[PDB]
Amino acid sequence: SVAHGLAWSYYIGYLRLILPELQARIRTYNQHYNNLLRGAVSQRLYILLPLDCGVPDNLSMADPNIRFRDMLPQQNIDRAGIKNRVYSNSVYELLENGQRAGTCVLEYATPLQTLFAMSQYSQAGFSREDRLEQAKLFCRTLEDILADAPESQNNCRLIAYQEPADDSSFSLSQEVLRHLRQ
Amino acid sequence: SVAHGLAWSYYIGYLRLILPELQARIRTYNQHYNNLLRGAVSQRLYILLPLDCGVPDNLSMADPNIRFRDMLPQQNIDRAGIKNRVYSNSVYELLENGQRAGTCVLEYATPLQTLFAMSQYSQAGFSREDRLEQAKLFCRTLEDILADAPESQNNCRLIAYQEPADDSSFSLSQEVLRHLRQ
Ligand SMILES: Cc1ccc2c(=O)c3cccc(CC(=O)O)c3oc2c1C
Ligand SMILES: Cc1ccc2c(=O)c3cccc(CC(=O)O)c3oc2c1C
Repeated sequence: SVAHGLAWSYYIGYLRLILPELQARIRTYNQHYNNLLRGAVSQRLYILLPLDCGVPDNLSMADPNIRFRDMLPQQNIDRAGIKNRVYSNSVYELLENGQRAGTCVLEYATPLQTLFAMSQYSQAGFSREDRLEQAKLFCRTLEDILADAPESQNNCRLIAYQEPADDSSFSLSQEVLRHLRQ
Repeated sequence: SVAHGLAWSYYIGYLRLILPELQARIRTYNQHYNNLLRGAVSQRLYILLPLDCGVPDNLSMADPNIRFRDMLPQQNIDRAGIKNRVYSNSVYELLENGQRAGTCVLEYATPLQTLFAMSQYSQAGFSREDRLEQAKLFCRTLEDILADAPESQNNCRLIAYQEPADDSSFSLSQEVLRHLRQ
């Protein structure tokens, strides 16, 4: 299935690269946050998985209570055939009742952008119902891969969410804070 | 199918990013090769697609007549949700009868590493015959995507190859030189 390929490629071609040294980067970042009240960043990579159509270009614009703060130190990759690539990860503040309630490394899972594009291009043969079915299966498959994987290690957390078509009351910051608070 | 997901994700998540400015990077690189005898780099990204099992960790070690020379100038990416990533591409010399016969940007298609890993991990449910079938379909599917794609533009060339199980006479440098010479 499409989802099975996307889940394995995202693990092999991203998570496996980025997770092993994530903790050390976070540790380095948190040297500037010895005052806990200034908001040290939490330890995990939180991966957002909106099942519904589209993924926002700008994560912080998804929710007024999620605000971009800055970046972790960069990760240089020189293995698995790739030469000198540099990856970045972003740190966001989560607000609740006007005050910072959490700080974390957040990002959308990129293969959802591929599922979205396939649904737009008719040569992909991919209906909207197919897109949703594969998005769901991508999430399940990736969950299962990570349960086994050596590189996590309490390193990564998937946050999948789907909103009712007729309501816009879902709060992404609240959803992430739920995961943070445990 | 697995291949369909891999082909679309490699287009959306790599080729679409790297191809639009490739020409300009090559032009910049070739400022140091105004003497053609020193070997200016050819214009396309040549993507190697070995269908057989495994992809070499080190492209230049695949063939004594392919030698790594150096890198293009880097490509900074800050769009499609990714913040400040830096990509690189490698320039190789191709030799024939002891002398340089071509110079090009070469790399293996990364989703083949994913197909290889899926064949190694039993939770993937993926036999060796499945792996080959999907590798072939990945190549066909990607070919078809690129035929349409706006970002190439005589920018990219796929070089797929499969060797007989009982013979080791295939020369990768000769195969690439064939494509270069047209
Ligand atoms: C911008 C973009 C869009 C889609 C993918 C993708 O499907 C995809 C699937 C597997 C692995 C990757 C690599 C990554 O997320 O760095 C992928 O990257 C994508 C990227 C970077
Ligand atoms: C090291 C490695 C391994 C596998 C993939 C991959 O399957 C894959 C599939 C689609 C898109 C990408 C992104 C890329 O090649 O930069 C992919 O990247 C991979 C990388 C970088």
